[PDB]
Amino acid sequence: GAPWWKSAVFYQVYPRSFKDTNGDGIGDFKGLTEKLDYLKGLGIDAIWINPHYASPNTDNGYDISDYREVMKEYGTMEDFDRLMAELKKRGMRLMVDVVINHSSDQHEWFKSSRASKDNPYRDYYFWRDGKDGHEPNNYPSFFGGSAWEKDPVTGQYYLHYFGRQQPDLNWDTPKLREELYAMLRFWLDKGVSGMRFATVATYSKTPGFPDLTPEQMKNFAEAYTQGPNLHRYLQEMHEKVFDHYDAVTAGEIFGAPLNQVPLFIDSRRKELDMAFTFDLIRYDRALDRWHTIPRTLADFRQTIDKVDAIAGEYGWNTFFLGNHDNPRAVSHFGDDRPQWREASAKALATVTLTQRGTPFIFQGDELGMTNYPFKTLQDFDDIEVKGFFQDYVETGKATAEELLTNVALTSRNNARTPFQWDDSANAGFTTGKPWLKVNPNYTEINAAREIGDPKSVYSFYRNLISIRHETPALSTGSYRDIDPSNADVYAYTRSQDGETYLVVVNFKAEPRSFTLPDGMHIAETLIESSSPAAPAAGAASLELQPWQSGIYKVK
Ligand SMILES: OC[C@H]1O[C@H](O)[C@H](O)[C@@H](O)[C@@H]1O
Ligand SMILES: [Ca+2]
Repeated sequence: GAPWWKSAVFYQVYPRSFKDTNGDGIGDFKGLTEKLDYLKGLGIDAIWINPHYASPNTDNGYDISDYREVMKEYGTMEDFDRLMAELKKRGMRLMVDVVINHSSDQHEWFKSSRASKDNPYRDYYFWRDGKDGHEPNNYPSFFGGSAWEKDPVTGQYYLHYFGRQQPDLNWDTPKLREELYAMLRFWLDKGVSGMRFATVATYSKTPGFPDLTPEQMKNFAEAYTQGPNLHRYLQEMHEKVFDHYDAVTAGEIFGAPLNQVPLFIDSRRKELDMAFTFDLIRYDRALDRWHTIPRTLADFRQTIDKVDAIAGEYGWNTFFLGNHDNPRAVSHFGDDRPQWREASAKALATVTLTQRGTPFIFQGDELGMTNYPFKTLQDFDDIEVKGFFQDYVETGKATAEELLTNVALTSRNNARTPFQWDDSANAGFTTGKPWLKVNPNYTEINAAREIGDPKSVYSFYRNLISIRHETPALSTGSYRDIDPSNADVYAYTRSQDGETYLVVVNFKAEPRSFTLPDGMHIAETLIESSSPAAPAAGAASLELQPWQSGIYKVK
C-alpha cells in the first residue's frame, strides 16, 4: 500500500499569525490547540508548524538559540506536549520545521565557537581568514551584504548564507553532525510524525571556499546547493536517525536545479520522503527575488509537468501554492479583485487538491485570504526586505519607492498577516495589538462567515478535501497534462487501477470551451465551481464559465 503521507492533506500553520490567546498580539500553541476542531472539520490529516524553538526572532523562528526548548512566545514545552496530545486525540499528525543549516548567533555553540580558534566548538561553524584585505571570498548573503562577517574576538570571519545573526553550522564536523542527530531524536522520541528540513540542500559547503564565477554569482542560491558532501550527509542522517523511527521527512530544496531533486527523494537512496520545490511557486520571480516577471498558464502547467517528472516510481512531491515565504495564492496565481477572488480561489483549490503529490494548504488560503495593501515602510518589516534595502537601495540600484512597489507583490508579510477568524476586533486573532496588522478585508473574508455558507471558499475546500480522500487516483494516481501548450484552460487526468479522472480549470475571466481528447467522454461530475450546470453524461466537450473548475470521472 501507499504510506499515509501520500494520501494526506497537510495544512501549514504559521503559529505567530494563527491564533493568539494571551493578548500580546503574537499567535501561540494554546491558540493553535484551541482551533484543532476547526482544522479537523476542514478535513486536515496533519499540520506542519513553522519553527517553534527558542529564538531571538531576527527571522521569526528561523534563528534558533536552543533546539530543545520551545519559543517563549508560543508557550512552554507543556503547551507543545498538549498540542501533540490534542492532535493525536483527533487522529491528526504533527510535522515540525527543522532548521539545521544554521543556528542563531545566540546559540551557546556559537557563543563558544567565537571565543578562540582552539575552542572545542570552533568548527561547529565556518571560520576563515579574510583574503586580499577583505572577505574570505565573494559569497553574497540572501539577507544582504557579504555571507562573511568579521568577528574581532578572533579576527576571522564566519559564514552566514542568511542573516548575520544566522551563522551556518558546519556539517563537515562529525561532532556537530552527532549533536544534530541527537537533537532530532529528542523531538522524534516525543512522537513527532514528520519533519520539514529548511533549506536542506545547502548543508554541504565546498572545501576551500573558492570564489563564485560571475555566472554562479548571478545565481548564488543554486551554487550554494552544490556542496560535494550533501547527499553523503543526508544519507548519514537517515541512517543515524530516520531509519529508527516512522516519521515522514520533507526537504525544502531551495535553489537546487530540478534534475537533482531525485537524489533527495528517491526512496531507494534512503534520504528524504518528499520534496518541497520552488520552481512553481517562484515561476514568475526574477533572480533578485523581489521583481516579478509576467508568466502565463502554459509556463505554470509546464513547470508542474517538469516537477511531476522528477518523482519517479520511487520519489514523491508535495504540492503547494503558498507558504509563509511567498505572496498569497489567490493574489499570486488567481485574481484577487472582489469580483473574481472567490471564483479564482475555488479554482486554485481544485488544482491544489487534485495534483499528484501531497498537498499543503497554507493557513488562510482556505478562506481566500489575499495579499495585504501595504501603506507604510513599517508594513514591510522583515529581515529579507531589510537586506534588499542594504543591497539595492543603499547601493543606489533602486529607490525606496521602486523597491516597495515591487515588494508589495512579493513580500513574505503578505502571508504572515493574522488569520481572519471572524469580524470582531482584529478579526478575532487577538484581543490586543497584532504583531502585523490585519488585512482590512477581514470584514468580508473570515472563517466564521465562511463555515456556515455552503457556497464559500471554505466549503469548497472542505468538499474537495472530502473528494480527494474518497478517490485514490486523486492522490496516488498517474498525472498527465492534456495540453501543455494551452494558455487558457488547464486540464489533466489522474489515473489508477483502470479509473481515470479529468480536471478542467479555466484560468481566464471569460467563457472558454474545452474538447476532451478523442476517445474520452464524461461519465460523472464529481464537483464544480462557478458552473451553472454539469456536463451531460457522455460529453465530448465542456462550456466553461469564467474561472470555472471541475473534476469528472471519464470513460
Ligand atoms: O532561515 C532562512 C529562511 O529559510 C527558509 O527559506 C525559510 O522557509 C524562511 O522563512 C527563512 O527565513
Ligand atoms: Ca500570544
